[PDB]
Amino acid sequence: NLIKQLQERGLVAQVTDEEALAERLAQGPIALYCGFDPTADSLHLGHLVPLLCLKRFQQAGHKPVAVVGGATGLIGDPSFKAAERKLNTEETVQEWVDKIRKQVAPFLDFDCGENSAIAANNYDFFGNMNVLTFLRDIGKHFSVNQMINKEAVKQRLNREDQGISFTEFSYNLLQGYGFACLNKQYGVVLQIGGSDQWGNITSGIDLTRRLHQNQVFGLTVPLITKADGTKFGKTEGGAVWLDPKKTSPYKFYQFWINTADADVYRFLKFFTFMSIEEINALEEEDKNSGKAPRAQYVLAEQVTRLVHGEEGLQAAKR
Amino acid sequence: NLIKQLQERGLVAQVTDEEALAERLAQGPIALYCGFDPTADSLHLGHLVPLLCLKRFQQAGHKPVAVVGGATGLIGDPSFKAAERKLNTEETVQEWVDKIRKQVAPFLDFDCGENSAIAANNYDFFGNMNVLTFLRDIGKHFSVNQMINKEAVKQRLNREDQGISFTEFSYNLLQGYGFACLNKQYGVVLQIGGSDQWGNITSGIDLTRRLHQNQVFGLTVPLITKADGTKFGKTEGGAVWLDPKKTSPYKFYQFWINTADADVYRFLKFFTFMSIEEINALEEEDKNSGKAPRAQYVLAEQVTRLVHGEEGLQAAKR
Ligand SMILES: N[C@@H](Cc1ccc(OS(=O)(=O)O)cc1)C(=O)O
Ligand SMILES: N[C@@H](Cc1ccc(OS(=O)(=O)O)cc1)C(=O)O
Ligand code: NA
Ligand code: NA
Ligand code: NA
Ligand code: NA
Repeated sequence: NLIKQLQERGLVAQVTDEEALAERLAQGPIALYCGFDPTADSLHLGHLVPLLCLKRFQQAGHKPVAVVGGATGLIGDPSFKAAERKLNTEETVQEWVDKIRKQVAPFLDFDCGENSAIAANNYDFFGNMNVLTFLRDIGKHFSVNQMINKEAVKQRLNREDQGISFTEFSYNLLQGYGFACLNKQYGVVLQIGGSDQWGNITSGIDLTRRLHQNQVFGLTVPLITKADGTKFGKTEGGAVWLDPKKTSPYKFYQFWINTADADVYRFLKFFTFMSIEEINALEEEDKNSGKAPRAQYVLAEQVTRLVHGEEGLQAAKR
Repeated sequence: NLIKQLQERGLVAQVTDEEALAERLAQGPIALYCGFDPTADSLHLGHLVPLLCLKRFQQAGHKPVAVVGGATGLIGDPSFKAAERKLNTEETVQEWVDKIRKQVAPFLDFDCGENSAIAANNYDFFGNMNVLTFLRDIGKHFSVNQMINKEAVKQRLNREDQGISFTEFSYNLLQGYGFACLNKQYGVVLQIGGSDQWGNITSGIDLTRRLHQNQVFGLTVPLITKADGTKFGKTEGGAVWLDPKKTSPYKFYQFWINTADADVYRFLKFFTFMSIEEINALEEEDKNSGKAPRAQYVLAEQVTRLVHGEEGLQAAKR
């Protein structure tokens, strides 16, 4: 039972219909997806858990689809953000799309038969779409009354000076239509993402039902939190990037070594492919050894090799 | 003084900046406009006051633009409407545009040189506009906080069974953008409409300042009411259409004959080109004649010939 195996790692925040999805996974291979927006020229550790979950699903014989947000990255996801995102130029967004497309590739298998990974660009869903087609064919299905109650944007709708553009208010419709398109064109039945994406995923489930009368599912992975409540995934006052030109393999490895004892066994479950039994045995050995814990060393080795391969790991340890 | 003379006839509900507009009108001819949506294959009495005001401005030496809503008729204006409207198909709206254009034409002079009327179709503003272009270049200028506080829609935002689609919520941006386009393409500085259009007009004034840094203006004409408080422009629970195949010249004429004494002298001011002093002298006549009022007769004769021509007036009396 794949959902139960992910639950043992703490990797399931919410599922739209856990029993129906478990029955669907049990029937054999499905196609699933996760989206990644070009907000920078690199993904960071906030993208890593869902990216590794695509690989976990592919290991269980499902077909992962990585969607790069050519269209959505021109709009900006307001979900649980206090302030409007910078509107980037088309030329800048296109350059970041290509960089992010190359970055996701190593995490998935593009050559393993029927469940080979697919990469898609949601620009394909909107590049030929007239404004009037969007507002009518998609917009008619969205209740503004329901949109203003989505937890993801509620904080933006108190004060006008802390408010939201029509631009970012529309984002929910774009990711909603993206699910309907991936279902109709690619046979995708599951979207995963961080818990912040719950409301964008359920809009897609509801819109796919409205447009196509196909039944699809949502599953969210936790936002990564530390026992001490400080922000996860910052190094010397900036993001931990997956790009070694942005965060050196050395700085990446040192980030993992510096993990708190309270966080390290959870982080092994989130960020590595070590079995639950290996992680549980490491916890016990660290508890009943008397020496300083080695969990941090293992985590730094495992994740550094995953993101930067043996070459990056030797560069970090040189 | 034009605004002053319109006020004498009861034809001015609100002006956005009366002093700055009266100054512009005194300098020389301006271009102004009023929009009509293809909600049906005909205009009705709810359209007649805005249309006659377009005519009054032209007679005063200004250049009227009659905009038919080729794009906006595909979306639907929610302003002060209790309920979401039905969508029409593109092929139907196309047909209805051509019918409304033909209905509006006779009211304006397309053959008087400088101040010749223009027929415009807002489809041209959106026909080649991609959804992402709209959301970015127009949508970034709109605060959802300000939009949900517009009087025209705020009462659709209490309960979802009385709610509003993203489609109709978007209408205000399309009309806003229409003003900006007409400003840049034709030098239009004034939009007139029914009092229901105030918020649609002010979004176009604001958007025009943001896009073009030009000051433009709005003037609303009253929604016509009966002194008895009942709905104006309904005969037998239906609309009074300007199309003689929908509302016969006879029924149209009888609608005016059956005008309340408390409405007739006010309606002579709204709907005819008689002097105030002539209408006042007619009021005097009906006051102290002993006989039946002549005013409802004069109103029926004048408005039937204005709307249906001599042929219509002859058909009304048979
Ligand atoms: N909103 C996500 C990014 C994202 C991008 C594209 C997606 O694909 S679509 O086909 O559903 O649009 C989905 C999610 C974030 O901000 O992380
Ligand atoms: N909303 C108006 C109709 C309308 C139609 C077109 C207009 O032109 S535009 O260029 O501003 O779009 C303006 C107003 C009604 O419901 O009567
Ligand atoms: Na299962
Ligand atoms: Na944005
Ligand atoms: Na509508
Ligand atoms: Na308003």
